[PDB]
Amino acid sequence: HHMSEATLLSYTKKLLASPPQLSSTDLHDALLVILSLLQKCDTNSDESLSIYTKVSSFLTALRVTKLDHKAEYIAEAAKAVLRHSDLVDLPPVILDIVGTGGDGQNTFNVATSAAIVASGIQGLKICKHGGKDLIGTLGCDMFKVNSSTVPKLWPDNTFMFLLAPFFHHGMGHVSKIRKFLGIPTVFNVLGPLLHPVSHVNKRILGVYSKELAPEYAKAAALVYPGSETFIVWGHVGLDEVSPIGKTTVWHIDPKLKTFQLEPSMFGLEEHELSKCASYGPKENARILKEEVLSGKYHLGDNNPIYDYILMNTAVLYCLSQGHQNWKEGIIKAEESIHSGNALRSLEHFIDSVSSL
Amino acid sequence: HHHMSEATLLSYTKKLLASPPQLSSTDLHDALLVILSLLQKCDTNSDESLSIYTKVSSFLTALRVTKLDHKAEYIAEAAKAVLRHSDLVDLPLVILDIVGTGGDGQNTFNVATSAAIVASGIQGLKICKHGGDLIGTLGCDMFKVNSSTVPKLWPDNTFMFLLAPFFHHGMGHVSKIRKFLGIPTVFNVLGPLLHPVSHVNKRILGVYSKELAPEYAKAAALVYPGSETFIVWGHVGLDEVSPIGKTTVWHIDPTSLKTFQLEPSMFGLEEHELSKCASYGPKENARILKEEVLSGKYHLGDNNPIYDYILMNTAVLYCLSQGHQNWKEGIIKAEESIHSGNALRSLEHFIDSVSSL
Ligand SMILES: [Mg+2]
Ligand SMILES: [Mg+2]
Repeated sequence: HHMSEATLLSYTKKLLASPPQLSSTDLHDALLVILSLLQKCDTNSDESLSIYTKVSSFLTALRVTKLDHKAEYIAEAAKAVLRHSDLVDLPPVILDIVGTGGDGQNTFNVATSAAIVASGIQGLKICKHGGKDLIGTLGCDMFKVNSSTVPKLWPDNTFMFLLAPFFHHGMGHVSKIRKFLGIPTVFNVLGPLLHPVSHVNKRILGVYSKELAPEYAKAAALVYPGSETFIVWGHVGLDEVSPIGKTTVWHIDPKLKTFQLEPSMFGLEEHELSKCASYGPKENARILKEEVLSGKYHLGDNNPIYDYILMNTAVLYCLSQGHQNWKEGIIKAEESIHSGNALRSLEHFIDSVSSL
Repeated sequence: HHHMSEATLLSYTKKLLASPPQLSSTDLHDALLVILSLLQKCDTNSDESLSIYTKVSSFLTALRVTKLDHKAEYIAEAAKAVLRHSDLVDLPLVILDIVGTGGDGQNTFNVATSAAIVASGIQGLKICKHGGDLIGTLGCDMFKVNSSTVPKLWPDNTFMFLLAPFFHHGMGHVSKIRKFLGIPTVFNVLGPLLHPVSHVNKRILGVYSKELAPEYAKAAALVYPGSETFIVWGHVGLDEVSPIGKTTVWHIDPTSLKTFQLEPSMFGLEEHELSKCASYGPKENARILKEEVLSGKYHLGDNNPIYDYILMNTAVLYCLSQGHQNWKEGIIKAEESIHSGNALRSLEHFIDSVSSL
């Protein structure tokens, strides 16, 4: 039996060596062992204490060596977790927007909001992956969107949402030990790299750390070799295009290119993070539906959430078209809202899911 | 909210994740007090118990990877935190110990306990050996030797053995998670620093590595400020004075960092491979020590490997005790302790004292 505490311990001892002897493929194998062992831990037995002790030890040693912030290790970790996932089988620019989280900022769900707005723009198709429940609260049974139903939804939907917990069963096995650990681990950066639809060909991936971002760009290129990718880090410490101060962008186009964004480049005022707060999924959904997708606010209203969504939508648009015309992105975003195209795109998805 | 909490322990782990780590030696002391409180209060099969083991594992593993737990001030603060959960011996106002850290991966004969017994038969020496099973198997219950009974045994014993688990309740609390971890942690180097009798004057402290030795010398001076101390490392990779090749000694002389080299030829002994000085198990080791050594069956010049191994380590204890490096005189004194019957008598007197408890 290779999938044992003994095997995991041999991987941890490699991390304790000077210098460490754990390869990127060793981390892949270690994570398969960890996902096998954690499935046996259904009680607070002494066997569970022993397994949690060894899994804690391995993930903490990885973090201290910082190998879990190296592109090749991140890619191998994503690959291991995906062995426990449902993958979508499918027979045009298709985009995702998602962040790592871990910035501790409590900001509005701009990822799902901007994904919906971008999906109203002619020639854009959005397959947004993420979540822990914004769309969930708009009378949509998100459990119905799964490996068997995505192919059926695909052809007639400009917008789709895939709820990560329904695909990534491996991420479910580590949920309790991650909470107990209280420290970041390799698991904190895997979410964006686990998209179960291979047809996505461009994405924005937010990251919590300036230090992590360039290795994360390289990881994204390894996990998503087809994809043109923006990695984004807000200088205030934000896994998003920030509504306040500057954002750095690392650009992968299949060279690591870099540029910088600030709200003035979009013709927007700055808004403190306090003004772009999250209210949790139910109220975030209501704001999005009743204040934003309804057309109640416009460019020039200086409404913080509306502006935050418009800006991130503009970046998605410019990414989709291969240019940096940020103000044209704002125009297309504003049009998607005020034409009714954004709302009709979301309603088509919600209807399509209800019909299943 | 409370200081003794998972939240406090997590704050210390996060300090170890910083570049460079921000955990001070006094932080490690406090972290160990937290760990020992969390583990003492553990509710069996609770969700809290599983979270606690997760956070304690995390902290001790992060510490080991940073290697802060092998710096003198950290080792000493860690020993001092553990001792806050120990029973120290209170006695009324030359006494030696001999012990190794272990972790040399060498399953060699228990020369520390053996040499402690032979040295105890030398007139003018008193041995208070602390550690640990060999002494268990000789017909005295070591569980009877505790902080309350050492004062009773003290006055009329030339030899005592103190079994660490009956003093160090804090070491007891981490025993299970140490087994589950399966990796070395700070705990693996604390044993020699936890002697509960402050009256010990001098000691040999073996260490498993050359790298640890100089930091361990500084830690031992902090933990045992009164004590003249030999830190010893056998070049073959041994926390003992090696019966093959050279041993380095780091000499803590608080009257006066001096280091010197030992080899068996300096004692008038042939070298013996570690394979001829193996541990045959605690029952069988007790029989060898009692029937081959303390009986006087073997002599100096017979080149019996385990006998010579014991005789050399005894001679180092003796020279340490007297403030000289006349290693061959230490051998003469060790030889006489055996062949007079003094060594055996010292042992049997301690066994009889413990039995009477
Ligand atoms: Mg975010
Ligand atoms: Mg040893």
